[PDB]
Amino acid sequence: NPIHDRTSDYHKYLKVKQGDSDLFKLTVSDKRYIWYNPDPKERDSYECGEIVSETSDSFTFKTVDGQDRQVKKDDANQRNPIKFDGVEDMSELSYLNEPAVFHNLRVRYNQDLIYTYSGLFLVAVNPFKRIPIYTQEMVDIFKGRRRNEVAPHIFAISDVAYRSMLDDRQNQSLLITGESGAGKTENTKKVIQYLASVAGRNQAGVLEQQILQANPILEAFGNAKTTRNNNSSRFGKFIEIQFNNAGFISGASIQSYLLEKSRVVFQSETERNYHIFYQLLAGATAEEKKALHLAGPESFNYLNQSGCVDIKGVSDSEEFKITRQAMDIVGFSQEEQMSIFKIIAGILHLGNIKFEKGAGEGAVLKDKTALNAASTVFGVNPSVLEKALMEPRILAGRDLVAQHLNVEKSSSSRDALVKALYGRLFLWLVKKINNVLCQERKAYFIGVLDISGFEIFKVNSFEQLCINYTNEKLQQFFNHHMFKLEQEEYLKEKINLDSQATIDLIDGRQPPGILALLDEQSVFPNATDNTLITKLHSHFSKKNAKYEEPRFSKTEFGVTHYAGQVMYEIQDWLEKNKDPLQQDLELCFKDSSDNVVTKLFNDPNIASRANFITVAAQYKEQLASLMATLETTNPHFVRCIIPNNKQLPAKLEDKVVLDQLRCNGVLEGIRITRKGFPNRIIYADFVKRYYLLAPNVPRDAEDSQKATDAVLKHLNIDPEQYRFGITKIFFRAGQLARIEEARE
Ligand SMILES: [Mg+2]
Repeated sequence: NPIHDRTSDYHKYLKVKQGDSDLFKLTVSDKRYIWYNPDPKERDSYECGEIVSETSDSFTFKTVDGQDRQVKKDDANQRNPIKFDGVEDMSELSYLNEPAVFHNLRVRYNQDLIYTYSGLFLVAVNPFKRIPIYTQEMVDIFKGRRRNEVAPHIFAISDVAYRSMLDDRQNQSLLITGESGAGKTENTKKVIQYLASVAGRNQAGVLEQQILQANPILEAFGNAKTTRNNNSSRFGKFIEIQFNNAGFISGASIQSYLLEKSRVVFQSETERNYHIFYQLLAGATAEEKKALHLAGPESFNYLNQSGCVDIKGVSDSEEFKITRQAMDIVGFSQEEQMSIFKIIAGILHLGNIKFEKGAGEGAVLKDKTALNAASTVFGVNPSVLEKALMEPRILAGRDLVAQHLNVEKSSSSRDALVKALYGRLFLWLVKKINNVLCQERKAYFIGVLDISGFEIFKVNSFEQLCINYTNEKLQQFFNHHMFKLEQEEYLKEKINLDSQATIDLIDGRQPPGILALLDEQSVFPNATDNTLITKLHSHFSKKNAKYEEPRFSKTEFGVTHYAGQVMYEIQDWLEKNKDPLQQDLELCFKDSSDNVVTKLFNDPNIASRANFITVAAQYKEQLASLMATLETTNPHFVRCIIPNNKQLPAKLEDKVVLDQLRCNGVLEGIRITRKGFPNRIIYADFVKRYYLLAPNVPRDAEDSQKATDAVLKHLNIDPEQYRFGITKIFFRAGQLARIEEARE
């Protein structure tokens, strides 16, 4: 039992190493410390200052330099006694201030202990290196163990959700959010790997194989290299792991959101297009290439702009194999696989189209090779395509007339065509996969939500508002949930707001919110970004307290989010909301001779949204559904945190980290918690550590509750500082630290 074997890898990688003795005596010391800012030029940079003296109202402590400063007791961030250094649950700390919290996280992280609880949360910090704690062996240790019985681990919360599902006969949810590169997806894959094991139908598994093989498929199409993550997820997802009344995996379903279709036509420097592009180009057989008119990435416009065409220690060729492999296992037919690859190719071809002017103002195609190539793989008619691109027929009321798009207009159209194809192909992929895994007759499920937390970038656009909108709802969801659970707890032992405004500003109907005004402008073909922003400011500037019209910028506005103020840029929102594609383009492709292509343009479930609804309306709608589902589950929350902005191990940056804990609900949670009775200990537990503090008690006593009172009494503790619970002694902030600080 590696849990009891101090030499196992379990101990080594997941636990603070334990010595011989456990005696209270060991950690004894007369020094009392404080957390301070070496200078407010910072604020998250703190240093330990030892209290050299104090007054009835404040503390005097020396700095690192040996400089004596003074602080108000009421403004002091006292340091927890060394015993608390490394605890598995932040809720275990007596002094619960920010620096303290970071400290505990740091201490653990300096031992490569990437996982820590914080009350209801599991906090996970990316190590940025490998930690072999995800073996089958590792899997085996977490089986059926209580949270309190084992080290913190993604496997632990996975086991807890699984058991609750079986014990309560209630669906479950795991929300894993945070910053790009934080490790959401990796953790999400662990969750599934664990479930697949503890609930998979042994012997050897197939359904399970299919399930496992799904991600790989999706990652190839929805993940790309960005400056923040080599394997960034460019879409959000909710994974539903389906179980039967017996607790055996019976299927799964996937819901995808917000795919960055734009990445197909443009990538920042150093970044890469979607993995598959590279996979195909590298892995395709010298024969398939010829049939696909494939060349190197350099020879393609959509792959030769960022300067990066490969990932460090990544074989696109070998990845391709993996990718086809999965396709094979899920069930994609060889034909289907071709068309997909054909779509991939054709897209590349479309991007290699060069529109030229001259003649007049209207676009022309001197060379048609690219066009020919894309038409062949797509299996459409080049002439129709050509026309559809440069001369779409447009309705001017009663008049349906073909226009002569200029180059720019022509090009954007091509781009629109490419993005429509990519996104629909993605949608189709998901649907196919679901057809194979999904069960219309599940008993229970565990859903995993792997999506980014709030996004606060240099530049924030429509997509950011969206994800930011989702996060307001998720955070509100946590808050409500934290409310009920804390209430229960206090009630089982015998003891004793804010997000809607932001949400309403965004999705309200009457008065109309941001999204509603967006939609309204959306009907007007001639509306512009300016008409739009004016409208916005016109309804909220100085009117809505969550809204801010910029001092000078004419294209932005801010919203006060849970995380803080975010400044948004309006450019192209109108276009994003409609996501237009020239009708003739639809017509061209509707006649495709390709079997997959036909589906993308002929299946209303794939070729359209909802007369039809806007992109905003659909986002709202899909978010409501999502929330509805979650509502019906018992949720579990995982906060993946990025130690720094450089993808470096052993480099935990206080400011980077702290800003993440600020925005993700962790510090709030603590603040709230710290205000009541943060520390809640089991009687026996308490006595077992402190018995020697009172001339009365023996380590293991039968009347633990009485024994507790004894010490307390002995120590003459302030009655309002604690609360006798049915099975726990509840302590207010700092109390337990002091007690700890008591002499034997
Ligand atoms: Mg991801």
